[PDB]
Amino acid sequence: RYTPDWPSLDSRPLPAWFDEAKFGVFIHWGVFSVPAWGSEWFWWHWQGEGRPQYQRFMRDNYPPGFSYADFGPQFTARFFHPEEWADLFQAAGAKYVVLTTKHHEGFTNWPSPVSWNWNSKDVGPHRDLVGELGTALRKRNIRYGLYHSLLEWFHPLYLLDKKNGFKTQHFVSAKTMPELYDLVNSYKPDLIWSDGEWECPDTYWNSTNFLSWLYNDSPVKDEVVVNDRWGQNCSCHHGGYYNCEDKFKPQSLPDHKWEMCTSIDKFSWGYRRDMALSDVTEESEIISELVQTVSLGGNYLLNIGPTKDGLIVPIFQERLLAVGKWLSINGEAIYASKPWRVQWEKNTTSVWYTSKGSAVYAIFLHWPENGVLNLESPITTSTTKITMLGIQGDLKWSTDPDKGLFISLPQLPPSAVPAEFAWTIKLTGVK
Amino acid sequence: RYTPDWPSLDSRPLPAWFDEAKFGVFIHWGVFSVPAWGSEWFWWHWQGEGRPQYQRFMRDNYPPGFSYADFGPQFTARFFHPEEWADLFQAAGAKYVVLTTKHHEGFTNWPSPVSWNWNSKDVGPHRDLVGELGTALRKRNIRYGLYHSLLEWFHPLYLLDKKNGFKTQHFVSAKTMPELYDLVNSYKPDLIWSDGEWECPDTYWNSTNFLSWLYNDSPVKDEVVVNDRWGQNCSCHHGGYYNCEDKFKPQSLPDHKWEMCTSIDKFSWGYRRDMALSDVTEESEIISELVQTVSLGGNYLLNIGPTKDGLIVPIFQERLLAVGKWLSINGEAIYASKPWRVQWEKNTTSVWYTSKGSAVYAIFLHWPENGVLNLESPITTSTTKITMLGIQGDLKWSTDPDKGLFISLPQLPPSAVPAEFAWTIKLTGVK
Amino acid sequence: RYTPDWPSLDSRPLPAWFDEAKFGVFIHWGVFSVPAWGSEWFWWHWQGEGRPQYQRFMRDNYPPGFSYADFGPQFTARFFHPEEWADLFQAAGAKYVVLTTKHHEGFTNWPSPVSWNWNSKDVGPHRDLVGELGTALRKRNIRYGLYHSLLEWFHPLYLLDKKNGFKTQHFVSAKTMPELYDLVNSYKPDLIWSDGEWECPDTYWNSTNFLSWLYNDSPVKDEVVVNDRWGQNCSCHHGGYYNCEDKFKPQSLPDHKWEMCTSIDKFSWGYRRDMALSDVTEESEIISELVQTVSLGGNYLLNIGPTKDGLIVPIFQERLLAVGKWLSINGEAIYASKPWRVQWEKNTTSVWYTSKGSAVYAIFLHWPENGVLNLESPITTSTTKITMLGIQGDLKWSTDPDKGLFISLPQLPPSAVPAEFAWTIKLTGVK
Amino acid sequence: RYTPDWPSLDSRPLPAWFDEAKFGVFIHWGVFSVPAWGSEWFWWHWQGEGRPQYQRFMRDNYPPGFSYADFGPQFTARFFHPEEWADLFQAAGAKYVVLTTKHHEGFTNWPSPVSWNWNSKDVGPHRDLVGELGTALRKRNIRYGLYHSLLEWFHPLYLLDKKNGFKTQHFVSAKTMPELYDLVNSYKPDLIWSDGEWECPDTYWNSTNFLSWLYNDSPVKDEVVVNDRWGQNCSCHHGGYYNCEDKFKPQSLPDHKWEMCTSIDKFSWGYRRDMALSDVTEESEIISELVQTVSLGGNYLLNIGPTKDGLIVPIFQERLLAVGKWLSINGEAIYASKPWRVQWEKNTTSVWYTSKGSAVYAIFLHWPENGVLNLESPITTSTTKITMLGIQGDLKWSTDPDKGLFISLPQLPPSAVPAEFAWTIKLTGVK
Ligand SMILES: *[C@@H]1O[C@H](CO)[C@@H](O)[C@H](O)[C@H]1NC(C)=O
Ligand SMILES: *[C@@H]1O[C@H](CO)[C@@H](O)[C@H](O)[C@H]1NC(C)=O
Ligand SMILES: *[C@@H]1O[C@H](CO)[C@@H](O)[C@H](O)[C@H]1NC(C)=O
Ligand SMILES: *[C@@H]1O[C@H](CO)[C@@H](O)[C@H](O)[C@H]1NC(C)=O
Repeated sequence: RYTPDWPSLDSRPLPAWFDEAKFGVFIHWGVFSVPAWGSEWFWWHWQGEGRPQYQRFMRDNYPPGFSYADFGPQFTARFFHPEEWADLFQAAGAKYVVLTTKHHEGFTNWPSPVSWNWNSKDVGPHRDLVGELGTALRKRNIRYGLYHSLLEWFHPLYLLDKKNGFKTQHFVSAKTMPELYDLVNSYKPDLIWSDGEWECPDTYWNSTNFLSWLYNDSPVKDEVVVNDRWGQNCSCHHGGYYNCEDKFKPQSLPDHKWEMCTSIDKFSWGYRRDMALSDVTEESEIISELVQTVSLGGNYLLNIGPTKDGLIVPIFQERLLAVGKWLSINGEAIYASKPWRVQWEKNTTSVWYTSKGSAVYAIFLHWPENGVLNLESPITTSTTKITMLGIQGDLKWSTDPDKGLFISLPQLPPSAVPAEFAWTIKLTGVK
Repeated sequence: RYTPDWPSLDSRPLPAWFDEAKFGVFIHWGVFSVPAWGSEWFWWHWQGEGRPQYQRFMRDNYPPGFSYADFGPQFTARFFHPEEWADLFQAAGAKYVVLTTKHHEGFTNWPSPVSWNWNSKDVGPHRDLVGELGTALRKRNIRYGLYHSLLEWFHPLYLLDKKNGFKTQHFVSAKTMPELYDLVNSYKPDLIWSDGEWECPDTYWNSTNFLSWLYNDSPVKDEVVVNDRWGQNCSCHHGGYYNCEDKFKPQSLPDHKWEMCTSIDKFSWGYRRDMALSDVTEESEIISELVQTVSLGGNYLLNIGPTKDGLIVPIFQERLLAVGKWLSINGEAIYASKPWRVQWEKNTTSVWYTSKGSAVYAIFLHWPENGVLNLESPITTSTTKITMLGIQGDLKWSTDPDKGLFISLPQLPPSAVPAEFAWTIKLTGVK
Repeated sequence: RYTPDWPSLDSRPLPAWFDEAKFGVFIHWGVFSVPAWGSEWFWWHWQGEGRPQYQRFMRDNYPPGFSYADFGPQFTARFFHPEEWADLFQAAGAKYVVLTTKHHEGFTNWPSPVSWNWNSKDVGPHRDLVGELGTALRKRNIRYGLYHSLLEWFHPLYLLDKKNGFKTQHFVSAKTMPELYDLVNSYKPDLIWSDGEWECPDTYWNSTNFLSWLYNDSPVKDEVVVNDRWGQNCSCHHGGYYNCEDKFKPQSLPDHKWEMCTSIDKFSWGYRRDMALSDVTEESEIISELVQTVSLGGNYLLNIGPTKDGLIVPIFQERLLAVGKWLSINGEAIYASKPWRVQWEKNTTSVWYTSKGSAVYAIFLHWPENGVLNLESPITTSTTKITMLGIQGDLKWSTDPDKGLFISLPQLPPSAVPAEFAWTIKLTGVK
Repeated sequence: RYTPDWPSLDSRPLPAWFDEAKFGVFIHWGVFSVPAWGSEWFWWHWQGEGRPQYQRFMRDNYPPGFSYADFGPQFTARFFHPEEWADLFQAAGAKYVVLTTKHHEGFTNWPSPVSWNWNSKDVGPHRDLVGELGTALRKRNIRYGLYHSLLEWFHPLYLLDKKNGFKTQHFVSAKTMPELYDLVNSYKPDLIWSDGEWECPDTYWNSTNFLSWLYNDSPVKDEVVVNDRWGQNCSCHHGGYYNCEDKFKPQSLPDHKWEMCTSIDKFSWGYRRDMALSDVTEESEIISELVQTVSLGGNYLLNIGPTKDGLIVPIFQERLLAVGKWLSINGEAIYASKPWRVQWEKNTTSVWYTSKGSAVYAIFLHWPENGVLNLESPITTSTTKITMLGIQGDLKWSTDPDKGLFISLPQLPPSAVPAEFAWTIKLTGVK
């Protein structure tokens, strides 16, 4: 039992599935995919701020007087195949998939009763995208997360509440709470990814009451996790796990379960038609951030943006499949692992540490030129074995008294290494 | 002061402007003008009943999966000129203009806060049609009426209330009452034309409370009139004036102020692109219904349907201008008139009676072949004068003792009569 | 046998069907119906001259960079019913119908082999409009005329010929002659209405050779008529009949068969969406021009403009049906008639004269106030009878020695006259 | 001087630029990019053969009656930046770029006088794509090739010629020859890539006369090359160089200059919106085919398909940039090289031979596991040096008397090799 206050809500232990999942896939999909230009913040940058480049794009691409709601019918999504998406996510090694159900534009990706003619069923796809994706993911035993944005940029009731100093709660009682309850009662989410909370306190958003209901009387009360974006000054302070800031890259080990959210497109979470090759994050950088995040006790949430036709572009597929290929070899050092006592060597070639049971995994991203890996932190016992995940056969190792351990790496010819950018050394019987 | 009950509300006397206005113009305009096929009931006939002809039209005219909300962006209304509309309505002799602010499709023709992205400001015209038309009409001193449909066919909250036996009032508190209050507080209507009430009792619609507020604390509390469509079994029983049934044609004189609503297009209140010439009501039939309605103490509300571009087609303009030309001659027998003691001769060639002050007007629609008009009802005094509105000069008349009065009509050559289908005889000093 | 020179071609007698037809209907239909703004000269006024109003219309109604060819796919014509058109034309009293097969825009309304992807079959309607209309008209025994514009404003080959001083004939051999031969060999026209000839001499257009082929070896060599627009300085000088100038209104009787072409819309031959009621020619003015044209030995060609959906608007239907109603009464004074020796009274109330056999018809457009019609021209014999077409029964008439004939008109009550704007007096046994 | 016959035309020596260019980029771009489904043969597969899948796609994606020409206005190409394209092609190492000016659909990508309203200037892009791309490529000193398809699937004149047994030449004189002359006189192509010739003999296509004019009196008569697709049975028999069959992979060394044309998308030369990652040719396979083609004395033409918006998708950019990165290291073994006397080792790990001057390059695609490369073919002299292109420093080598040469490869650690899939050994002073 939990009471509608933060000290009680924060005492709820997180279900173990989230910490054992490690890797997840983020999907930013909505009406902003129709312009597919700039970012998913298109509407705010165009009308909220009146940026000249967005106005020029609107002038040169659409008739005068074109409004954002006119994008609604053009969100056809006629090539949407949730089974293909789920197969790709399974091949990528993802253990959970978080889909944006409603972004700051206010367009719900499910038939919301309080979003009539501004949802995916009434206009655009004419489908229940949330339900179809959830069915496809549940058939493959992949955990489901629903991203929900609390605020809406131009919703009249939210604007009225903002004018009133957020003393009234017309928007919260009309749209926010009914939509959250509908999203929880149906589709039975495993994860809730809240957003759009930087403008109002948690008292206005009714976050504590909804969280108490979710933890007490909801159909998913047991195996559900939420992030920290439930109001002003609530980020990285209150909630299940801490997203804190976007693309969070902590230096030291945090004392709370956290998650890193990053996008393959470095300049937009939503799809961009004119994405350059230099705007796509490299597979070496993606695997590197994942290794650092898992080593520091965090979850890795990689974002892709589907097109307005419901397609995932081949470059995103290539990145995801490379991540999955790397994971098919090095998963036992990632999935259901916990941080070690050091988590990285401060004197070697970028070595990070994970631990599972009695096994210690050293994931290194740079192959030493001289062919011997130096590991100062591990303490060798008489039953120490080096494995080099992906290669059958033990490795030669010498324990220097004054210096650290020295592991003789297998000198493999080109086009024979198991992975291409990061390698894992497994140590058994090491303190 | 009025209480929220029908006996108190019905005791409010109607302001005299409505009874003195006589002639009004009805405007059915909305998203249904985009298909412009069948009727303004397109959405219900297509999805509510699944009529094969509407499905065939959708198949042959639009891509598969096309939804009604996809019509929203196509309601461009780029040729809308409210000043031209108001000038035409003034030329037609109309004293009040009633515009549909929101029909059963739920699309509001003003920026309604509770109709986000389903209003004329957010999608389609990108204008405030109600406000622009009201400004244009007020500049010309024409009374303004707002048509509001209580029900919406496919609104999720209305469907939920219908499923619950109309015991809940989610739709009323979410959409209906806020929209009515917004429509009254802004645009300050002179008339409220309610509709969409045949499915629910007046208790569900909160009609008595809204009417008490309108009559007590509203900005238009003095000079406002409402019709009788405020709930089930409320038509022709409760309200300001009685529309009763559409195209109401009573035989005897009603004891309550009433209004006849008729459409120039006999098969649709909304605009139809494939309107035939045989579907357009003739000017002789329009003038005839107006004369009968005014004689029987009623108001005449003639309906036109603008195109999705905001244009009134030349045939509707021709009908309205013919009605205005007839009124420029015979207005003093219509405007600010009251029914006489007979209201029609039961033995002559379709003669109807109006009265203003001491003057009695006999409007006849059939020119007698023999050239003498027989009037049994009037009682002639020694100061009796026959005028024949539109022609200067008295008329010869003989009072038969056993029979009635015989008026010698002016034998005019062709292309010399003032009007073309109905003529007015003015009698002064007649009991 | 005829030689390719004007003196030989002009000696061909016209088939009698054209002179006996009298009344015809002109149809201007094409891609210019899609903008439906300004006139059928939209493309030239917009790009040829760069008029600011057309550029403003393009800016406010279509995305930037929109070209005229982009109008092609929008010419859907999905409500085109040629049987309905032919029934309306039969009801209007039309004896021939002339349809624009290709205007100055170059868009052919039939599958022209030399107009690939710029014809009605390839884009837009996806139909053979010329063939369908011809089939519908031939089923009702209505004569068929094909309007063909020689020039095209922006065709590259025509522009090249114009640059070369019209010394080359690339456009004529590539487009003009093959299209004329295809239009004659198929659809077997009864009439050819040439246009677009004011820029080049008849030598450039190969007019004499095509006309010699048409009169010698064509499938319609016997019953075919052509107008006078076959080159520079060819109008009203060379050809079958003389259109001379548009809306030609001669004062005296011409010595050659001529035709008056006029449009119901006074400011456009093509359809205009924003047509005003004041822009529509009145039925009194239409009947008046027809009476004057037939009296002076001419044919009357009335023009209508269908919408881009293939619909004839109700106002055009009303005008045509009024003309047909007038003709159902006064046809025997029009069809297969010839001009008399006077053709109009120079001292009476606008009386025009036709003659058929021994019968002389006096069509008057103004009803005399005193009720007696004065006719100075006719010479009365002892077997003279006045008929007053539309009314059974002879008329009283007195022959003044010094003055002319005086006919006592029937004093009809209102709503009893046969026609409404023009009346015909039939005289038998009159010199 | 050359005469219009094949023995004279085939005797013309090819300019050296084509043989020294080696690597080129093919661009398939046109109206077929608008559907972006199936292949660039969309129109023929949909209407020519009536394949059920294409009909289903048309039914589910476009309104009924939609025609291929209706795709024309949708070819907006609003993100076309030829400078970016040329920069990418320069970065990819391409020495010539061949753009499709007109495919079998008949849509010309330049303002063709004989393709009015079916060209890129009149509809769609409203630009001269050929001219803009040519300007961008010429600024960077990249050779320009124009792909021209002789036949058009549904052009009426071509169909008429086919019906007549190709005895008439209406299509050739109306469209083919004028378009070829316009494409040569303007844009001054360096290469002509003919296609669409498998249906008619070279006599019908007038190929010999056009080629004699091109080689004698054209502005590009000196430095111009053409392929072998100039008529029936002309492929791989007549012309400048031999494309023979698409994706030609000869086993032995041909005796004539040839070119391999291959597409990154294995199932379409045109862009496909639903391209899968498995449909994209791998960079290892692309580099492998290029090495085999250059070794066997051929040119490598890699094809990409831009979107209807004028964009090259990031996966195509990645492939091209990987090819360019490989070439920045191994270019001196490719550019301006000639085949050696062996061209491949028949007993080693896929070694191919090129030669430049006195230097012999052995390009191997498989790294030997034991680290020593065996080369039987080369004959070692006392001044023999092994270089291993990309690595500074000679290599140890031992000449076995009975066996071949054995080169000690540099044992490089992972993430230190110059290339990733193919390596080049340079031998100096070797017979
Ligand atoms: C907040 O939640 C409480 C408890 O569930 C509820 O009673 C109240 O209606 C909610 N307030 C708003 C503004 O929705
Ligand atoms: C009905 O009106 C009353 C009195 O104004 C108000 O208190 C109540 O909220 C209304 N009920 C609904 C369902 O809107
Ligand atoms: C003109 O007609 C003549 C005679 O039919 C024909 O020989 C010639 O080809 C035509 N000229 C052009 C320019 O079409
Ligand atoms: C073929 O080329 C010859 C020589 O240039 C030319 O005279 C002839 O017109 C051409 N034939 C066709 C069918 O274009």
